[PDB]
Amino acid sequence: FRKMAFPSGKVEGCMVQVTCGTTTLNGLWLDDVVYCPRHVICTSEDMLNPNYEDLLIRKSNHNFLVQAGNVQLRVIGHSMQNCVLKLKVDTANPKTPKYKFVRIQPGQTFSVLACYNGSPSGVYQCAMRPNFTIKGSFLNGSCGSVGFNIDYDCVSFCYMHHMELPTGVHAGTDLEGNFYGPFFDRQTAQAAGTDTTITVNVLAWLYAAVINGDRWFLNRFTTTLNDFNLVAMKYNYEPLTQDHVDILGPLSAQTGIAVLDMCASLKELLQNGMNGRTILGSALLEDEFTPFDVVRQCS
Amino acid sequence: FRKMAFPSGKVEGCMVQVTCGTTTLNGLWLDDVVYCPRHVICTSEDMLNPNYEDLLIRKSNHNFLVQAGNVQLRVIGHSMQNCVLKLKVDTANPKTPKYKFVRIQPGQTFSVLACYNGSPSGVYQCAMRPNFTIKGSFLNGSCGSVGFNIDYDCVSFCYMHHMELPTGVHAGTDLEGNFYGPFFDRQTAQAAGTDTTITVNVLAWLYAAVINGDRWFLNRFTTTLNDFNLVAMKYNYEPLTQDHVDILGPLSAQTGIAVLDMCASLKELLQNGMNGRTILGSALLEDEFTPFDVVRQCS
Ligand SMILES: CC(C)(C)c1ccc(N(C(=O)c2c[nH]cn2)[C@@H](C(=O)NC2CCCCC2)c2cccnc2)cc1
Ligand SMILES: CC(C)(C)c1ccc(N(C(=O)c2c[nH]cn2)[C@@H](C(=O)NC2CCCCC2)c2cccnc2)cc1
Repeated sequence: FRKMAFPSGKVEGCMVQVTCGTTTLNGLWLDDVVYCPRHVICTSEDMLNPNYEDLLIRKSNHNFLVQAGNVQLRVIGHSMQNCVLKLKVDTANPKTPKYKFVRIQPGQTFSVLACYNGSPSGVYQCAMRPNFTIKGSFLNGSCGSVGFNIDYDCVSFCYMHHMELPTGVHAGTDLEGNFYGPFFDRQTAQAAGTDTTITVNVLAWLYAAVINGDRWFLNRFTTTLNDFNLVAMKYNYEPLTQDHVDILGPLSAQTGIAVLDMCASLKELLQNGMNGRTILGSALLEDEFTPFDVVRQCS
Repeated sequence: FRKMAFPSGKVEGCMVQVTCGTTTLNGLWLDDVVYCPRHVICTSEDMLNPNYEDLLIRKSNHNFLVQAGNVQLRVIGHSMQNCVLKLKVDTANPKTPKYKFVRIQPGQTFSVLACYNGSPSGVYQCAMRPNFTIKGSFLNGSCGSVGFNIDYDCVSFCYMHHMELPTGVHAGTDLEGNFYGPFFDRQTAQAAGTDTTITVNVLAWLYAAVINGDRWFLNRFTTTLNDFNLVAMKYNYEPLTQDHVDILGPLSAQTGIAVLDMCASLKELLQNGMNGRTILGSALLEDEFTPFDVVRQCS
């Protein structure tokens, strides 16, 4: 049972290189618009406290070099929507898929197509942390890489990568340019909140374990949501809601283990540890699989 | 630091559905040939001890339904190469990429494009175990899914999925139809050998840990290859060769830690365990990252 990403083909045909002066990063080319982080227009003397409106005034269309594979797209307009730059180009991307722009919820997962110089390099599955960071694998110049989900034939873009925090986690925006979390595209001290564990996701992964025959942690007990949440909050776990219980229903039905029964199992795992046993080959509780992810991978 | 797969777009345009009677699985459509496991021509009364030559004699071109997305390809010929069926169709795939067929080495990794009914569902990174099994995430009907690597603009196909063993690991062939390992496409008792740990890959992952700031396991000591291998063999680790040392050179140079110094660190980790510490967020030693994988993800 593995971290599984969505096939990336629909996204690969949209990645382009965007250069502004000495700075190169990635852009997303949909119809006749290229989306990319606005901090591409920054210089090192601007990065500490940029005035992006003023910086964008100083730019002309010819200060933006956009390359698709190895064809130069002509920028014919440029504008700023919150923290994303929109570069209007004179050609529509013929490989534009059907798409929507979505803002996701903490705890939800998505696939990341990690790119450098406009070229895809890898694909992996990510979760949006409760504190709106992502624990990504991104090097310098990965800015403009996007996170996405696929539903039927439609790509739902939910994340554009912007920056690393000095703690090594990553921050970015939705495709309308609004940051996830309290972060800003400037080189200043920025703390993420305390990170917590996504309780509903750990429960889904214990169900995945049961589905795959790892059952040693099941116990006879049950619990109430209220008494579970009282314990969970001592171990830095997000509260479990009735909506979360309803969301776990399919996994409960497939295994015949009630949600509050699995909650009792998670409660004793927290209070006792694993005693050197593993679950699904891990010695830690995994929280980056949603209930949907588990159902898809096990159905 | 994550399990990262290659972008899958070049492979997605090659996946088709292949039905023979009640059996549906996946095929790979390259130029005017569809490759798929030959056991698609089996019935339940054939599965225990199939005579594939005789079974293929009984088939006609019209017993093979091949669907690309939702277009029916006309099979105009059929033949068997070891354990893969080659269905000649009357159209060339216009999305055929540049490709080669390669047979990989135990310990090497590849990306898997997991498919059902000819449609991509997910992509993940895999390793070929020392005993020529793969620990994949494959459900029923995943047969015909392929594993691949990308070099420059060329897809190197190395694996076609065939079957699950009752132990839950997976077996398959190269794209010329030769099984990896001692396995056969028949429903009989088949044991994989004892599985061992890919030593050079664990060393690469400790380097990845050092590159990412996890350094607690470094010690002052060094060792010889011979004395390392004497210990390693007690813990079910593959022998480390001079070729493996040379392969680890770039990682040694980037970190300034000699290979035999890291070998001394791995030797004490084996003899002492981790004392509840983790490395790269794992409490177990990870062996499915090659030195190449680490260099790519950290460069
Ligand atoms: C101008 C602004 C907003 C401060 C900025 C500066 C640099 C970048 N980083 C580019 O690599 C990069 C930038 N432009 C082209 N490449 C990197 C980045 O975030 N370092 C941060 C380090 C802490 C202090 C602030 C910046 C980066 C590294 C690894 C993974 N992701 C991104 C992103 C934003
Ligand atoms: C005919 C032959 C060679 C014995 C065979 C039979 C079934 C399949 N399996 C198909 O799912 C399938 C077959 N044809 C269409 N779908 C599955 C499979 O291997 N069960 C094995 C279980 C142990 C005993 C032998 C078969 C499968 C499940 C999960 C992931 N991977 C494959 C593969 C090969």
